[PDB]
Amino acid sequence: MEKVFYVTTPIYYVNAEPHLGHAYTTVVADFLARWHRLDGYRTFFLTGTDEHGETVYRAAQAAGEDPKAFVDRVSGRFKRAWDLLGIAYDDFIRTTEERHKKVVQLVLKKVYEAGDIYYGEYEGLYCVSCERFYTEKELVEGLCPIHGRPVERRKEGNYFFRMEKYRPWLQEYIQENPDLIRPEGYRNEVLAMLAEPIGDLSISRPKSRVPWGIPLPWDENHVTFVWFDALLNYVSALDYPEGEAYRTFWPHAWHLIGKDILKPHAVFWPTMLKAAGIPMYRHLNVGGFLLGPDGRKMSKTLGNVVDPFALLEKYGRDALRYYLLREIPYGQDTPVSEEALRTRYEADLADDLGNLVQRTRAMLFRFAEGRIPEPVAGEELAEGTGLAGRLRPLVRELKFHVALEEAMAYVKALNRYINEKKPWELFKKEPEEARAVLYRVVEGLRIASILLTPAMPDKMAELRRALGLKEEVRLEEAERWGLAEPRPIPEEAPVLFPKK
Ligand SMILES: [Zn+2]
Repeated sequence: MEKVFYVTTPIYYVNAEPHLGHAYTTVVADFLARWHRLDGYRTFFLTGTDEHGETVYRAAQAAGEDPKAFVDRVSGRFKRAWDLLGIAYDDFIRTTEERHKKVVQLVLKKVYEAGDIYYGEYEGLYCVSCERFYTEKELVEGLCPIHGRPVERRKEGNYFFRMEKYRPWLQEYIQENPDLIRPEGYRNEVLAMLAEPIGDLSISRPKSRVPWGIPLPWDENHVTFVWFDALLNYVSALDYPEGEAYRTFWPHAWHLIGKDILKPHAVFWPTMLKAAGIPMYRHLNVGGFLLGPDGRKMSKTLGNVVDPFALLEKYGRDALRYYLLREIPYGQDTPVSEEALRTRYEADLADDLGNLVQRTRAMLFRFAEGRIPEPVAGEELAEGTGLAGRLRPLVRELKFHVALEEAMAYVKALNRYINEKKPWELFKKEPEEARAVLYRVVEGLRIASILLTPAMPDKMAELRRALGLKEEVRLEEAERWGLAEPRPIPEEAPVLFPKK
């Protein structure tokens, strides 16, 4: 009950084709959630889709579909992606949901009534012929993209949130809570962002331009624009006001994001929470870019894209997940490639794990009648029971790669052990000792398989089935020696990680 874990991924643009970036962030959240459930934490893992706005509406019109029907359909790509990646989220929040819309308006009203929202007029570029505003980006050589004529500077009104007002509080809060933003380098970048005025935040757009969105409670002619809509998913899914989920999980909120949305999460979101009278989140965990094989930012035209679904299809979900968690120090820009995945797949998995299980099964049939032998003390291998205590802080400090490295180091120790003891040689004069060695290798594997479960839950369950071990496990089970019972192993079993 005291052990509570709450983790969120950003909600993604609903019509985006899911790619490596979405996959990575969601996979890391999944690992964290599965790890905490395994360690007895009452946990809630949230993910979702950002469904309102001008862009999606443009998309729906182009598709000749009703906005609601369009997002109902395209939000399915993310749900399928998560199915493919084996993501066990507890809830999938869609901003079109009434439960979300109610919270957005409720918080808008609170912040408005607290005196933090005003109607301001900030000149913009306007084309009289189109009778519409245009951002600098949409102009063609500073001219209307339609009429090829100049545009005039007109003032447009929008509602703004007094964000600058909360800058001093945010600076102080970060100073007093140094582990709030992690990795540390991102904390420093945020403090640098806060070194100067941050201005106020545009939070709405007239409905005449953006009809697809949540109207402002005090002005139906304006719709909530991005920030107060999307960001609130983190509390709306918890039935925020007085829902039990909110009272229970919000005090432990961990948000995982890509560094691409650092400012909205480290600057905007905190001031919004402060103004709304909502407690600050516990941690903002910032991931880096997954660069292409060439060390450059991933992009279709550079031709350096790595497709997680194609990789997943070829090597399987578990191998991909393991690769992403092991190879990348969370927060640090890192190049990825099929070649690096393949390397990890053939050595760490097929060899250190697969071959060892294959060898162990063959040896159990030859020297132990096809059953796990009678339990015996672990001796040098008993140390494996202390690994969970070492990985707990590594995992919670976002050092997934180090945690996986230590779990795999033990697996390598199991290999070295069996290769040094040579049960097959010991069997002649000392059959009992040969059986003792094999027991230590199977019990060691049971332990390692538990530690690795959050990364490869399916393959680790498969590994346990291959050795006749109980499939369903708990992290604490990896902390005691001698749990593998002397039972029959399946007479046949597939190679855990077949050649590709
Ligand atoms: Zn025009």
